Order: sequence, then structure tokens, then C-alpha cells
Amino acid sequence: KKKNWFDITNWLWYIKLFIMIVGGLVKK
Repeated sequence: KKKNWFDITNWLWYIKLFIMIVGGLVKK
């Protein structure tokens, strides 16, 4: 609709955060 590639970078960060959260919660 009104979105661009410049806003898709925010969605990429959402999955990137899961790697940080599990990367520290898998070893705990």
C-alpha cells in the first residue's frame, strides 16, 4: 500500500532480536 524498502528494515530487526534473546536464553 504505502510502504517501502526503507520500512522493511524495521521488520528485519524484529527477527534479529529473537537471535539475541535465544542466544542468551539457550545457554542459561
